[PDB]
Amino acid sequence: FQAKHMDQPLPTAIGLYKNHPLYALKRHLLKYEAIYPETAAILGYCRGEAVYS
DNA sequence: AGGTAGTCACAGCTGATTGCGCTGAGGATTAGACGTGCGATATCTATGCCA
Repeated sequence: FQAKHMDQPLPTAIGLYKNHPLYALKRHLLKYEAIYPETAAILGYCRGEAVYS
């Protein structure tokens, strides 16, 4: 199941990247949660929105 | 027999008493998230325009 569902659909809708840890959009975080640019530079894009692990 | 020290009966000084105030411990007491509603906005394709 993990192998099948590892980034298979490849969604590119802004709403889908929210509350989705597999994508973890920078703008779709919380006040207390924050990205780490050291281990996440770029993994994908959606309407000019970068993806971080 | 004589006078002032010991003894007892009362006076000033001061501490305890009785109203009342104050602290210290002790037990009582709407702001980012999470969504949607509305509104501005990208977005895909029919199809007939005349060269």
